[PDB]
Amino acid sequence: MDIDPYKEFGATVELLSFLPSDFFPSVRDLLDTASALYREALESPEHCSPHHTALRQAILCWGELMTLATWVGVNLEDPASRDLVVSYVNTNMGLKFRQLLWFHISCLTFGRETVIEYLVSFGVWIRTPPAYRPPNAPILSTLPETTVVRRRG
Amino acid sequence: MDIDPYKEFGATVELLSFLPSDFFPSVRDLLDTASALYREALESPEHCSPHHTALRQAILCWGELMTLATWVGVNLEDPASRDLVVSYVNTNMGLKFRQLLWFHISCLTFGRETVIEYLVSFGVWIRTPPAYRPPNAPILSTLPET
Amino acid sequence: MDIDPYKEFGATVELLSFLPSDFFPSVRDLLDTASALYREALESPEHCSPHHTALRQAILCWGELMTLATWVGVNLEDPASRDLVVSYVNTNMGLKFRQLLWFHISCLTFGRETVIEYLVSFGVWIRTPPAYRPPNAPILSTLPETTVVRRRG
Amino acid sequence: MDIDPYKEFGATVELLSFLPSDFFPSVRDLLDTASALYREALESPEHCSPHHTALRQAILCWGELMTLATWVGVNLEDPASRDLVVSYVNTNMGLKFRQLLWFHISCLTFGRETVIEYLVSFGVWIRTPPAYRPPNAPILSTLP
Amino acid sequence: MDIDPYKEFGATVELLSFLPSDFFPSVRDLLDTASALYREALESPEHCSPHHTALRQAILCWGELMTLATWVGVNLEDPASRDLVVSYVNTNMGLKFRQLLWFHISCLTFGRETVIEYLVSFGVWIRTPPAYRPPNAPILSTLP
Amino acid sequence: MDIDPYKEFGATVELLSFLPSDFFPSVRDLLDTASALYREALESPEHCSPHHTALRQAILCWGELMTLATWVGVNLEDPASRDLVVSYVNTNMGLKFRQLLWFHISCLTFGRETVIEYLVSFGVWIRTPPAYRPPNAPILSTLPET
Repeated sequence: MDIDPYKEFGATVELLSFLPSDFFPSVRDLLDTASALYREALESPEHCSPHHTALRQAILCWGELMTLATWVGVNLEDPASRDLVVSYVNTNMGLKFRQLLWFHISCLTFGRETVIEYLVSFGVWIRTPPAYRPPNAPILSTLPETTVVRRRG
Repeated sequence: MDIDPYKEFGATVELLSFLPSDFFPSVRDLLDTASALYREALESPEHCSPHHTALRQAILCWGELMTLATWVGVNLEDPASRDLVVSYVNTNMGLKFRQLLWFHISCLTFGRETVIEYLVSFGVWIRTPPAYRPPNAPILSTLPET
Repeated sequence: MDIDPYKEFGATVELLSFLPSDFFPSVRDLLDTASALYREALESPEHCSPHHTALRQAILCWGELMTLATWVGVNLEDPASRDLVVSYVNTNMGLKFRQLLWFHISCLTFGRETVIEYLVSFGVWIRTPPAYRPPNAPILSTLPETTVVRRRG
Repeated sequence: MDIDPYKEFGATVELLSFLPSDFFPSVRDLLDTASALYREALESPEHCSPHHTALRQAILCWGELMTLATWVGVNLEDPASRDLVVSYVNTNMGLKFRQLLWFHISCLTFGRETVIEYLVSFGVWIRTPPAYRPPNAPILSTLP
Repeated sequence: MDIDPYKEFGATVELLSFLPSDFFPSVRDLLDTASALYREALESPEHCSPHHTALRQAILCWGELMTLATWVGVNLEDPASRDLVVSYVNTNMGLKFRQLLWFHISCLTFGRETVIEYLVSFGVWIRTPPAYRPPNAPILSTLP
Repeated sequence: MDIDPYKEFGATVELLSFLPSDFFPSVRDLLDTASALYREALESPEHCSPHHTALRQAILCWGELMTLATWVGVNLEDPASRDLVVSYVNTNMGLKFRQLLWFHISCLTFGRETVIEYLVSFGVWIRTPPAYRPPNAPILSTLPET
């Protein structure tokens, strides 16, 4: 069974592979962002969108994993094995979770098509050799770098 | 965050717990059923249903867990711990997976409302003493009654 | 009870927690700004806005804190203890005060939705690792080019 | 900045001065009453009223005060100072908290007009010389 | 199952906590009042009100409790245990029964809105420090 | 009586204090600017503006203070006191004069509302940490943007 988590969203694992593995934020930062913005929609009984469904299942899965980590911590007869297992989950499996969280959380705030155009643009930027690479890398945002606001009444 | 996977589908973890743990098929039987019925849909480029989205994520997750199991098998020199961890994955997480696979696969085969009614009515049938219930265990079926 | 100061205003502690401690002005600077812009409204008997009320509350709380600080400085007869307490109040409770003063003062000047959007984008920026982060942070300012010309008709 | 806590709500510090300091209920009791009647409203994202906002502000700051008190209780190596500081926060910063908690919690239950009317009458009563002061001090109630 | 006895009737266990345990009247007196005023309604086949149903449930269960107490009084061959068990049922299961009997019997006589309004006011009174607490505690009455 | 010179002009002593004392130009620069731009108007027979009236009174007052300074210089035999008094006039009263001259001269050059907005926005810019503000100090200007 060759499922790609992104195929139904029109992305691919190769397109996100355009991003380097150290690009993605920490798990803590992504979970904090998700809790702050979409905790009330994610916990709702509505099929708000496929992004919410995916994000929900993934959070439950990461939870079952952290539970496994705590279980290994309390029920093992070896510190080395205990460390080896905890590291694999918080490192190898973590990178995968960080990538999915970023895509969905970014597709829900910025919008899917914005994320695909971002991925293409960043791919072009990072492929460029550093000698000719401009300093300002592409970034997802709504507002201009410097915002002009004045209020009157 | 506090989430039930079933809340968007109108079910609850309590309702799935209502049926006994022995009821749900093996992971092998559920994965073979899901592949045979729905492989082409799950691999499709489109959100055929939220049931498909959930199933996709879950299958990817079980794949990752089995990869972890193989990794422990090959890297963990300690066999006592090796067995302990491999067993936890295929017992606890195995039963969490079996329940979800059964629900989604069954909701696609027989329809969600049918599965919810089946969960309620089978749970009450198991609770009922055998002298005062219909003699056969309730089963989902797709054949016409004639 | 569990109360979030910004929940009523459409923001969360998580959303504001991304701002670094270097970002907020000093207590003096914020109290000067609040008094200069909004003193006559804050002293007013009408409730101009909930933010105005929140600012009054925070100001009174900081005043009571500085009062207890002077008390210890004149009451506590230990030079070591005197310092520990005075420092905790100007540093820990000081940074908490600076964060709230900035939010309300800025929500009064720019507008609440503007401030929340700024927070979201600045968060996206501070979460980007420095190797990929654009070198200048997003800015919320009332000046487009720090040059004031006579207004058009 | 000459901010008055009650000026926006139509009262003054002088008017509250009419009540004696001892009259105000203990912090624990006031907090329990607030939790019992308004916990859901206080934690809600809507601005129910200005008084609700003021009560939240008072709560979160008293919380910060108890946090600093806990900080001196775990860090200060002097039992003399440790005691002095904690005593100024539970007695001196607590009598101000008690006053504000009473005004807002009472304006939410009875109504602010009623609360301010009760401040004038209690004043008249405490001013009455004991030979003529009636044994029943004024009390707030919602009885029909 | 986190069932709250008074939640359906618009009250909470926290709100009833405001009254002291000693305040509630004795079981015998409450049962006599219920019999005197509502015996016919309670025994009727119609559902007069939800409160009437709750009162019937409370009565029939207290009856079962006294039945089990009678059972330990006639079967247990130990006077030590016989006493202990019976004492937990008349004191510990009796204070809960007294609370429910009071709420429902009082909601039937006064009205539930009135009963809940009396719970807030008694709270205000018991919170008042004794130096200012008036000698007349709040009381329910039907006087016009 | 309690008067702010700025109250009739919609400003306050607090708002002028908001800008740092170092900001305002010297008395020489302000008097030269006022003479060059507005001498003919200030000397005119008419109330061109309340800004002109205020400026007129203030200039006459500074003239009187400078006369007092010269008088002390020539009559006061004591040099310690002579220096002490001359310094007080050109430091304290000097900064009170510099602030008022800047406000009125600037209100005539750029318009009152522009000057009030500049006072607010420059004060907030000085308060803002340098990493999170526009890099240049706000300046009043009369040139078109093109």
